[PDB]
Amino acid sequence: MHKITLIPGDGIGPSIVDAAVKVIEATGVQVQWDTQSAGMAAVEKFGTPLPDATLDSIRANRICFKGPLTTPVGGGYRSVNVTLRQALNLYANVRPAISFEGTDTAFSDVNLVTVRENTEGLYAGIEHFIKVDEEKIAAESIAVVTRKGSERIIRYAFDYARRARRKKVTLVHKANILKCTSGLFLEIGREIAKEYPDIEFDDRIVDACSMQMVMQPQRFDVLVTTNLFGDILSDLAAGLIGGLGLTAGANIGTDAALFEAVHGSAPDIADKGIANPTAMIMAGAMMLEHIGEPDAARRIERAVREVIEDGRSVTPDLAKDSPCGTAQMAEAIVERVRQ
Amino acid sequence: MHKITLIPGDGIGPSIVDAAVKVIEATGVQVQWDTQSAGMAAVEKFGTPLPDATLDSIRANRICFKGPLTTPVGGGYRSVNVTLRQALNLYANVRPAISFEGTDTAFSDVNLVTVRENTEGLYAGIEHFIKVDEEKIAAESIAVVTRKGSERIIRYAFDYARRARRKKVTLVHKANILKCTSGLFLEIGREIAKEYPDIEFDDRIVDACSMQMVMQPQRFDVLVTTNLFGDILSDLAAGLIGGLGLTAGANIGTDAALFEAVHGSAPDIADKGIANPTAMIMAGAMMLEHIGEPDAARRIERAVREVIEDGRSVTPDLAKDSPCGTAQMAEAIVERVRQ
Ligand SMILES: NC(=O)c1ccc[n+]([C@@H]2O[C@H](COP(=O)([O-])OP(=O)(O)OC[C@H]3O[C@@H](n4cnc5c(N)ncnc54)[C@H](O)[C@@H]3O)[C@@H](O)[C@H]2O)c1
Ligand SMILES: NC(=O)c1ccc[n+]([C@@H]2O[C@H](COP(=O)([O-])OP(=O)(O)OC[C@H]3O[C@@H](n4cnc5c(N)ncnc54)[C@H](O)[C@@H]3O)[C@@H](O)[C@H]2O)c1
Repeated sequence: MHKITLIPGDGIGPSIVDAAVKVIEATGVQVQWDTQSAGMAAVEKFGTPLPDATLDSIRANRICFKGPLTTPVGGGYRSVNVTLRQALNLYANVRPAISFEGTDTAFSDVNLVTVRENTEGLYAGIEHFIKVDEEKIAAESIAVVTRKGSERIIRYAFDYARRARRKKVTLVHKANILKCTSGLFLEIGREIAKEYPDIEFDDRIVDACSMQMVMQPQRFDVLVTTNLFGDILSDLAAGLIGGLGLTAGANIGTDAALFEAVHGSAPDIADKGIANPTAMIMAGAMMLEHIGEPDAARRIERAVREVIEDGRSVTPDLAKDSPCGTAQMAEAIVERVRQ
Repeated sequence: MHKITLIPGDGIGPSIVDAAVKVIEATGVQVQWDTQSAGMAAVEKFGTPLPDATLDSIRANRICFKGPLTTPVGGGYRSVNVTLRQALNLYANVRPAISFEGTDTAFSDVNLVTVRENTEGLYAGIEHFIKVDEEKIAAESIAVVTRKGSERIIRYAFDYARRARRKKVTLVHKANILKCTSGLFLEIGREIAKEYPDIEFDDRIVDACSMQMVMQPQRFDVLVTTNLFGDILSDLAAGLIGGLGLTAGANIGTDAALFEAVHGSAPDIADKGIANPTAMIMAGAMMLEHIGEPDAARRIERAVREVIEDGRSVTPDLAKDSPCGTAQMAEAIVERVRQ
């Protein structure tokens, strides 16, 4: 009933994606998986980080379930995650951070959603060295903000607030220093907020906002922000609710959608069989909800929450004393899905 | 003994700076204050955000004590804080975050120092709109990284780690996406680390680093990073130890130094008399240490810690339990300094 492109990815990717596929299949939803390669795995196998066939598959299916993809630091290929977002026009990156009962966290009542502009800003891919012959004397990177990109991400945030019965959108910016890019984003946000008098609207400078998230994250409902600030703030929120092992993100465009964990390929624990699969499984729930399987999505989320509240078959990031591994935690979630 | 340029600043600035001055004088250190105006106050009084006389005074005295300065969002004058840092070549922004016994915080053992590049990156002041006639269709902002700016900030971080007997420098970057600017910063840091084999060296991508700071700030020692990332991370750290009301920063160049609170002018509580003066007082401590008054600095810090640990004369940001105002807390600290 559903044909979905499946990208196992790099590092801990293949294990957690395996786990998530098992959990999805436990719900009874019918999925034809279209397995494709990307990232470092594809570099190793096909000599390119993004085979044409992978992108063709996503453009045909319109739905993609993607494990984490390694991006090299300081050189090498540009992020395949970013290329995918831009090639498929997945302009909204929606990252819920909602507390899980039972976590060893200072807070237990976090309930926020980050809506991150997903196609431009400091992710435009525009940079250069300033060189004399072969000597690098400086470097520059260009952040790009368009009127039309800002309009769609901010309207997405307000529409989402309505659809989710949330009450407030907070626009996060650095418009005192970045008067042009951040300033244009903020000005457009104030402009669009008047179209949504049912929704409260305020704005915060990103550094004060980070302090406030650490001290009282309960203040936040929907956050809307640009690409890099969204990346940072959503990882902060993940930390608040118990780690990157827990949090998922939906990359939404008008014609396509790609679901993934927020975290990366975790090279420090690759092949050790201990990665928390919760984030990938929650990405599965979000994907199921998007494609019109809300009951299966709710059962997955309830099963994850029950297993984490019980606390006996969870990975070491969640319980340090007597933990199990990726596969055992996933099997516990499969059993709760079936009950 | 010491002639110091004094800038009361904006919003809560004048009250907290007043508090700090009293505490400094309670130590017995001899200060000739050279009062000058900057920021919005100067706009209102002199029609310019940075009178020439203010800059002349700082370049004559080489030491400046500066309350928070308002910067307008989306337009208006460029940050006077940034202009001062750049005009005086104050390339190192040093921000300690060390837990205060008695705070209502998840952690009690945070002990880290952020070393933020203070003159370039996304604070270079290079931006533009893309317009057709008067219609803004897009905007761009340019981050600038130079070889020599990176070299000097990273060497400052290692030298500071040695001088302070700290054991690890962590360089924070986004070099997977910002391959040219962040990538050059990272590459230079790796080269310079080999000049300091006594100092432990690693690197973190900024979003994972934010997650790690909220979950486990004890892993961090000295952080070295670029301008915007340093701003965001140091405010995160301020949150971890109990708020912006507590944390101070030193802007260091070879020929001058400017000491300030990390927080801003706090317009939401300006003129309410409730702002926490701790951050400004700690900025005074850092200033006293810099100008060769370490015992007075240590006495100020001890007095602040005693007053916060006691908890009876503290401002509402620390406890809305039995709260007092700015002037209370300052008098309590003066009395403690003064035994
Ligand atoms: N969109 C995604 O594909 C994704 C997101 C972020 C990082 N990136 C890529 O991942 C690579 C590694 O980056 P990084 O080390 O800074 O970030 P990371 O997310 O891989 O790791 C950060 C920390 O979280 C831990 N880890 C994250 N997943 C968690 C769970 N599943 N298990 C419990 N611990 C887990 C890691 O062990 C590590 O200590 C980079 O090449 C980066 O480009 C990909
Ligand atoms: N002077 C510089 O170092 C710099 C520092 C940051 C902000 N700026 C300027 O300050 C203005 C306000 O910015 P903002 O609102 O995002 O940040 P802010 O620091 O002024 O306020 C953030 C929050 O922290 C609280 N506040 C900060 N000072 C603390 C005080 N000592 N104790 C109790 N209240 C605390 C405020 O009430 C507010 O709720 C802006 O114009 C900004 O450019 C000054």
